[PDB]
Amino acid sequence: ETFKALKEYRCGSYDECEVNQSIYYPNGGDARKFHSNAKPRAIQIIFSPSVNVRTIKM
Amino acid sequence: NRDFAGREQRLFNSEQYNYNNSLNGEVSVWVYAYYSDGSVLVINKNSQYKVGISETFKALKEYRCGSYDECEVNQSIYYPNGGDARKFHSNAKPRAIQIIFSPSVNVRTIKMAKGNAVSVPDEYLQRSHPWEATGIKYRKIKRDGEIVGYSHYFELPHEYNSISLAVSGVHKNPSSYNVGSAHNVMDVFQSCDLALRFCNRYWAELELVNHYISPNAYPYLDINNHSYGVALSNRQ
Amino acid sequence: NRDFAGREQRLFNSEQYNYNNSLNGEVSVWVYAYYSDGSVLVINKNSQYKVGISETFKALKEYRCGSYDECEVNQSIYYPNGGDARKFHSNAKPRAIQIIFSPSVNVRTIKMAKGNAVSVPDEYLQRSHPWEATGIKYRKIKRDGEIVGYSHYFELPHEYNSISLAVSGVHKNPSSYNVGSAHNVMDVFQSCDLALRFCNRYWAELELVNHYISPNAYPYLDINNHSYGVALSNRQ
Amino acid sequence: NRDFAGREQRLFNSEQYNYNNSLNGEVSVWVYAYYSDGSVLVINKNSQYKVGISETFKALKEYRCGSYDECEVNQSIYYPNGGDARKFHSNAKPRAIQIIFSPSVNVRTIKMAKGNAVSVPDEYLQRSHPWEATGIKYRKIKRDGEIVGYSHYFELPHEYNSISLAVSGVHKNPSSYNVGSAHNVMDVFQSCDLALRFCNRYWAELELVNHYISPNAYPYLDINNHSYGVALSNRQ
Repeated sequence: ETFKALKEYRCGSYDECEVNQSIYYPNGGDARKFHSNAKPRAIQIIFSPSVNVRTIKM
Repeated sequence: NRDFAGREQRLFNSEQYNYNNSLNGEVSVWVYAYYSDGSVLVINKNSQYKVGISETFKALKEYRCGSYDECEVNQSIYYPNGGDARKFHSNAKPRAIQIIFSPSVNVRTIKMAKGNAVSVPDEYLQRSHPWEATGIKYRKIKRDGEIVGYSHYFELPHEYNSISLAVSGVHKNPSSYNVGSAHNVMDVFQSCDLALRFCNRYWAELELVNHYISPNAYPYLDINNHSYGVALSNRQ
Repeated sequence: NRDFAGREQRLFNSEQYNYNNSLNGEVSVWVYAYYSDGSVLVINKNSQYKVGISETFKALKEYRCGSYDECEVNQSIYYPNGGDARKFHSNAKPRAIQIIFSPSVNVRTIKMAKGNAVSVPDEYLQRSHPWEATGIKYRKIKRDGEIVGYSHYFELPHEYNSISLAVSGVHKNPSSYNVGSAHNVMDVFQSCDLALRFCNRYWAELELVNHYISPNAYPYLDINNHSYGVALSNRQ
Repeated sequence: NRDFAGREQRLFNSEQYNYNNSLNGEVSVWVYAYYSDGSVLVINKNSQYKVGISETFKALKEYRCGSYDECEVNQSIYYPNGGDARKFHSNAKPRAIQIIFSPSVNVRTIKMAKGNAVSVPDEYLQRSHPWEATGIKYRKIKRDGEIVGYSHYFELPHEYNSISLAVSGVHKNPSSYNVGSAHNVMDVFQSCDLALRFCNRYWAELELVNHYISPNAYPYLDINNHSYGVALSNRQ
């Protein structure tokens, strides 16, 4: 997944487009906020027990 | 001793320091509320004799000038499962509070009523003292060796940290003249009407420092523990 | 007399009753405004020493979180035929008011200024006493033989019942220590800053009872004349 | 020969050049689509062993973050007079494409399937070879005598230039170790999952150069035929 694809989207934007521009390059965007709450705070990766753990790559 | 420009600059600054600390001067309080989006709400009150601020749970939540779901969030914060909200944690809730007093406060007079979300200081009204005297927790904001303000900082990092908040302080008065004695009590009543209030939301702490704290020679302590303000006593 | 769990439960409850009634405790007021849609607005204030609430005509009208015509309604209520409204009776006007005080109030201190829609207590300022002492009209809200609160209920069933409203009460004080004497008057001034306020609109009286009154051990008297609250003095 | 800062800087840069070109390093492709409003869409993919990009006709059209007529435009591009569109030429269609590969590609492995708007490489499926080997058309993007990338630029200036597009290249491998031999084929399958993709639309080529190409040390060839990138082999 891309940076943009991991951000929160609530089914049913302009400012968050600019947030992305300002995250790709410092001061690259014209955003109305310091920290976007749509950014993930954490990630958990889970594999099934059928994986071989020594093959996992990230 | 013939550098009169020098002597007068030092006196001009010292007079400012001392006037603020006189019974004729201001006492000021600020409440900063910090939101997860990095914005900061500031409420300020400036008055003679005594000063304070009191806000509801709802009034401390983030509002971006220029709702239905956040109404329901409030219902669900007043009573568990009382609302029909489409979210677990509202990002409009403050994550932290800083209370700052001017150096003209007497720290031993500071009082705070940090209530729950239905504005009860301590679980139930029947067992609530209406305030706590929190002065011992205030840190000195210092610049150049001078106390420029007093700060109390607290996080609300837990889901259950849903608060109403009032704070109050009395202007210092090392004299034995009681400003609330019969001779002047009507002046203190008038001071309640004369107090000026200010509130505004800054997009970032940088903007708060640059455009609110610094231009007005106010004291501040930032998230990095850095002190801001201007030292005036016996200083050029 | 060796059932210490029993003795301690009774003391815990009695201490709550007595603390609230001490000069260290809260005095509280609530104003309920009832609308024709069956919703209820509540305004609460909790403070030491004394407490009150003051609202404009406009502030008491129903507002459903999440206007042009209702602005004009106000113009037409301030002066007959002063507005260009598209309706005879606004359903946002309250149909009734109930004022409730905590049992820590002294009923003889209660004062009410029920003004007209331009906030004049009695027709013209020049002939207005600024309040009426209405304590004699307050009914005791009782549970289990204990006074848990005091209620004054009045309907506004007529088209001409368009009001502004303020109410005030003083915490009981059977001692001869005047809490507003010079020794403590600055504490009463601070109490004005420290008072916590709450306001919210409930969809129905059921929801008000279930989610506002009951969880907080507040007193209430419903439209059916049924009393709610919790008796604590010498009780398990 | 005792300027070790000098020797180490040259080695640091050379190691970067050589690592990228190793079987352990990245191979990267970019597709730039140029619109008549001067904006540029970039799609990038970075992977080990091999890399490519495949997009539909619809996916290459301009989209400005923050439709009905453009849906109909698509219908009228899939089949003549198939749509009910309110315009002759959609300005959302790209006017030109540039494909850039990293210098770690082997140019003789590059393949492109430039289809029609219904995603057929050559008029009808039945007579289509699924790709063309276009490496001979790629120009060397050079800085300071070093190949920093490879570019294929083509205009779509005609009304009938309505395309779907895929491009693919293999990381250079001058060894006789086949990275797709049985010993490592599962690693190449994993590389398909591990490839990272990026896409964004820049308002102007200036902004693309300033904020996308330059900060990331990527290669680029602008509309004026000027080369960008960073030469690293044996260089300080």
